[PDB]
Amino acid sequence: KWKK
DNA sequence: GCTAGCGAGTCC
DNA sequence: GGACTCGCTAGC
Repeated sequence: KWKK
């Protein structure tokens, strides 16, 4: 997963 | 924690 | 293109  | 699997992202 | 990186899921 690719988020802050 | 180990071993196994999925899919978007990184370095050469 | 390939080995590698990383978040999440799964069985044990």
